[PDB]
Amino acid sequence: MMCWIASYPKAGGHWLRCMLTSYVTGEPVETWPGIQAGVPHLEGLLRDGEAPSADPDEQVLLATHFTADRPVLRFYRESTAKVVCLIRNPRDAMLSLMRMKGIPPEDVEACRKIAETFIADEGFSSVRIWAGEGSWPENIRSWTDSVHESFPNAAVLAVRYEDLRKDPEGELWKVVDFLELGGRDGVADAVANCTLERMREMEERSKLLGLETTKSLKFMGDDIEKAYADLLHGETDFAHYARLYGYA
Amino acid sequence: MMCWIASYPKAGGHWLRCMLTSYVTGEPVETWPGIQAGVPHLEGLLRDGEAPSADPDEQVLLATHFTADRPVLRFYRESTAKVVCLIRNPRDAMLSLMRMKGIPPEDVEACRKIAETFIADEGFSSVRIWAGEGSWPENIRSWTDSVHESFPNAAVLAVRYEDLRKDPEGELWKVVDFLELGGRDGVADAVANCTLERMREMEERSKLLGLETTKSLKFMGDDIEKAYADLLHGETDFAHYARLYGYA
Repeated sequence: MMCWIASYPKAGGHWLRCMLTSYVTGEPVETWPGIQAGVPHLEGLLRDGEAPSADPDEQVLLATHFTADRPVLRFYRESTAKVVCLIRNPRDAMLSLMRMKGIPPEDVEACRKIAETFIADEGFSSVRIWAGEGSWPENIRSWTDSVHESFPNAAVLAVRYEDLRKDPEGELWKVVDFLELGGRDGVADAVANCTLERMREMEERSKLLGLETTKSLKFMGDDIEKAYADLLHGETDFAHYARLYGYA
Repeated sequence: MMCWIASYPKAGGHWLRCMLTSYVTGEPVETWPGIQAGVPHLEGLLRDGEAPSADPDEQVLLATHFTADRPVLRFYRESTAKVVCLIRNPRDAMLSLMRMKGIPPEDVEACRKIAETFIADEGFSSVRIWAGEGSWPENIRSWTDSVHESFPNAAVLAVRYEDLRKDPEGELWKVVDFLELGGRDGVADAVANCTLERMREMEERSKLLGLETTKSLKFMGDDIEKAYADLLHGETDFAHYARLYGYA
């Protein structure tokens, strides 16, 4: 049966997928493309004209940022057994976009434009880097409370990026155990093989070989602090999920 | 039943798709996104998580640069009735990549790198802009002589970009008639609505509104002329198709 690592952009997809690959391998992940080989990102596969079997006989582990209800996922409607929904603080996601885009905390003008768009969209809708991901609460709802709407046979386990970072081997095991990949023995090594350090080192090594690759809001202006806080404590599905996963 | 405008990159996809949209509309195409709306490019749809119905009841016209055998197209195996295979001189395709990449005919160093890669790949395999398109003869074979391998019920009509450019209303009609979209009356207007001139004007107008958008080898070095001519007159499937569609 079919499994998904679902995650809204910048939630820590690459890291969790890398850990799950080294765990399954029992070996560190030598090159970046090892992530796409270990837990294929569906968007990646589609770009090449791949499209994994609907109704596989053995367990297949895939990843995506799509909401569960995108038409392309319908082929997996009945075969989807499990979902791991990786979630991260929306504040940090928004800062993460600023970093990956090379914007320093001194181009306030340009940062304000990102945070205002993110606040109005309740996510990344206007960022062209990604498609079909919806807003942040739309994404989570679709993979959690309304998952049966898209995948009637699915069980779901949420995991917060912040709990993964605080206790990597404990939370990884929850995931490994839920996905039924094996014993807790190999979990320690998987964590050690994929630290922030080992990750950057491996990404740089790959970029150089030619291979394919890739805080607070106060510094911004108090009126973006209030605009965020309004959204964070308001009555939308955004606020719902922020409270539910302890981000208020 | 399902139809395809298949075409290797730079073959004139946008232009033929634009003409087919204005023909079907009976009106000019006001904005660039009108092309994707009129004859959706499958890669485009997949990027958003769309995936058109397998086995539609009425005629659906889609476009792609994928070879016919990409796994993602299997969903349309049985429902595919027709293919229009748009083909262009491989020499011009290679020059076209140079233009769209903003390389002047005076950065010979950089041009040589493109032509040498294109010659060795027999197409665009190494250009990251596109994926799943295969080499030039692989692409054509898959949509023509071996089409039944991927789409057992399909009839195919080839059209050369060069014949479209020499006689636009005559060759467009061949396409319109083969796809059974209606009478020859509207063909004249479709051609006039989508000239190189009207096209650039519409693309610039769109870019400005904010909307989403996008000779010879002698000048290069005689040893690339000979490298191309060797390939063009050699014994590979490349040479086969170059002779067959009058590019030798």
